[PDB]
Amino acid sequence: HHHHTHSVETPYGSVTFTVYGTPKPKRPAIFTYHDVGLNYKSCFQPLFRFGDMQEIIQNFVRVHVDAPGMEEGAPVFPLGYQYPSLDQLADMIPCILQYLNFSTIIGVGVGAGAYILSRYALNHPDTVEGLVLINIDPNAKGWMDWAAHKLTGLTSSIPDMILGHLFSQEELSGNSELIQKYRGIIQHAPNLENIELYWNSYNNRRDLNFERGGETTLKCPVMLVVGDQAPHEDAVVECNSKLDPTQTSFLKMADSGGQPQLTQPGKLTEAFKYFLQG
Ligand SMILES: [Mg+2]
Ligand SMILES: [Mg+2]
Repeated sequence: HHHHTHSVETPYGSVTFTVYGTPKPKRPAIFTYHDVGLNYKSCFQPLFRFGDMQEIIQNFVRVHVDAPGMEEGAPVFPLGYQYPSLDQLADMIPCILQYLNFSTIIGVGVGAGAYILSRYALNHPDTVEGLVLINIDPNAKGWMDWAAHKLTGLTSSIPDMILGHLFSQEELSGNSELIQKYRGIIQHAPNLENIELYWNSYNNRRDLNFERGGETTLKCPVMLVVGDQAPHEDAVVECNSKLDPTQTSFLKMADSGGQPQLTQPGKLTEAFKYFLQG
């Protein structure tokens, strides 16, 4: 698993990205963006290093983004630091791609990462050959979503609420080895204060429109993924109703829970194969 790690300076701060494999003339880069509370390794290593996935992605160059302050070893931003909005995080992507001189990507995002890459694709559609969107929720919180959030926050800590964004309450109750591991990752994150600022940016996101005036806005192939009964199911189901069905696939996974790329890498690998196959 040899790689090389870079960053770029942008008007909204520095962002880190890690490159595996080598670029090739025909082919897009697989470009990933992780969810709140994770980084590229805790979000994507279990999938990307799954043996059957290694086979599928070996000949692609992979560019794995760590959002600002989420990279391994990140300093904790001083309290008061104004963290980029999700839109601003999407606006850093052209800098990364310009630095690498990679003109085309297949974006793979989870949660907030899926929003960010969707925003990027709307901004620069001629650079995106497809998107894999896990747990995408493109809607801003309304008054009532804020009400629910704030009420929950009376009895839940920030880390509790981030774990509830990532996993179903049923999973969190069941103390599987995975959940125990990820509880520790989030609760005890040395950069938890940074993670919280990314959480806030996610919660404050504006509407991202996959349709306008009843017409779909995204023009690339999209593979939607969510767990059945998982926190973001209704949002992903709604996205599926707004995208062009001739260019869209939707895996609602029966037994995946909130982070399907962590629990069902075998099933997701076969999905990835058919998404990338020529
Ligand atoms: Mg353009
Ligand atoms: Mg709308």
